[PDB]
Amino acid sequence: KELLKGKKQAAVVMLDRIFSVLQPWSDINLQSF
Repeated sequence: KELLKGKKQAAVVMLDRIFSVLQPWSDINLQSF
């Protein structure tokens, strides 16, 4: 269950990372998203 919680934490850090990718608004940024 601890590995699942670590996977969830890595998932939400990855989601925050791709939200930081979409922080500047451009076509290349959304294509990379």
